[PDB]
Amino acid sequence: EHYIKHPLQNRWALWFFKNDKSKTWQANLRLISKFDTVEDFWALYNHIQLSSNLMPGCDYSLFKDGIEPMWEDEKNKRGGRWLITLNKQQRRSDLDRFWLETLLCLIGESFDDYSDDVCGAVVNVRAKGDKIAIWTTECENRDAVTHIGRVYKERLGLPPKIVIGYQSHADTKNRFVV
Repeated sequence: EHYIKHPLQNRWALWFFKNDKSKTWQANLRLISKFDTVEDFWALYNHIQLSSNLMPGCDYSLFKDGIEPMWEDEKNKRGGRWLITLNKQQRRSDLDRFWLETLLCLIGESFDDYSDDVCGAVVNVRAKGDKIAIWTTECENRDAVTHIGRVYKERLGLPPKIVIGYQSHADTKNRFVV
């Protein structure tokens, strides 16, 4: 039994974005690799730069295989995102640990039945303040959106003194808050 890699519920794809002004936004999105096992996840995570060490303007994106990390994808166009906004000091304190936790919420299917509503997650490294978001497939499903946001907020360890917002991509305003 000790020779079988541990298969994830889904295959995931990790994307990288670099703000090169000579290309279109979409041409700046690059697929890095895919994995579908625990071991291959850690092999890739241990290979790549921490989000706190990326140049401002880059993104990582982890999405279920077959969902591109853009609003235009069939599974994102009716959806939205749970947004965490980081201040500039939280790049040192919280960015990397929040991001790795977000990645585990995804590959570990941490939102019960509603993990089917998850499309992926995105971290934006920005001089103006970093951002992490979980993208879900349908803003009109209030049960799935709300329960993902409650669990997400607790897995991040945010206190109720903090509130986080859900924004639909079509607007991208707050449609849900937990």
